[PDB]
Amino acid sequence: GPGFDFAQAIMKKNTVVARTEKGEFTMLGVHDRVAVIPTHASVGETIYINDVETKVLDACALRDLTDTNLEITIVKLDRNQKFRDIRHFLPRYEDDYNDAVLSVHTSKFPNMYIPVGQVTNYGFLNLGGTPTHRILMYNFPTRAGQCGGVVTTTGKVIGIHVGGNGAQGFAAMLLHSYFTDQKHHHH
Ligand SMILES: *[C@@H](CC(=O)OCC)[C@H](C[C@@H]1CCNC1=O)NC(=O)[C@@H](CC(=O)[C@@H](NC(=O)c1cc(C)on1)C(C)C)Cc1ccc(F)cc1
Repeated sequence: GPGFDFAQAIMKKNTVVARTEKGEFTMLGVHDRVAVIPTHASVGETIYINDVETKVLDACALRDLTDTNLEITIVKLDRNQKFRDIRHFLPRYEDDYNDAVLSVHTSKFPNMYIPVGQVTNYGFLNLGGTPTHRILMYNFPTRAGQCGGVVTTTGKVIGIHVGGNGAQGFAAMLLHSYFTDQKHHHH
């Protein structure tokens, strides 16, 4: 069936509740003190992590070479815990997937799992009026409150939930090359 065991292990060790002025989001920690959150969360220079106020040391809203929103923001956080390194679970390329799980960790839903079915490489999405690329699509009625939710299949962390129209759900891709270790003035 769906990979519930895999999704649970990712939730246990690699998720936190993140809270900005836009609300609460599931936040996936990727490695060391680096995590991801939907760009719509509007991260500033501090963020609440599990209700603890935390300095945001770096924040990078990803865009592609067309200067189009990818809806992923990568954050570096000032906190003592290191995240388990899950980069080796990230896909190398764009792909479609079978029988994925969407996993939420918020104050309202401290852990909840939703089998979303098949996931297709959707591409372009007008996301609440912002053009966005690299989007994954599932036919599941996802809802407000699930943004940031982790999308997995066994062995792979493939996206974070960012949108939905009452019939389909949409995730922003996570690619392995987003998190590899030059000299760049990026602000
Ligand atoms: C998650 C965030 C949340 O709860 O509110 C953030 C303040 C939310 C999940 C969806 C809400 C309804 N169902 C969901 O799964 N994400 C959003 O609200 C983004 C906006 C949307 O999802 C819109 N949907 C679409 O634009 C759309 C287009 C198509 C083909 O299908 N759906 C609304 C109709 C909900 C938030 C967002 C992200 C990026 C932006 F630039 C603007 C807004």
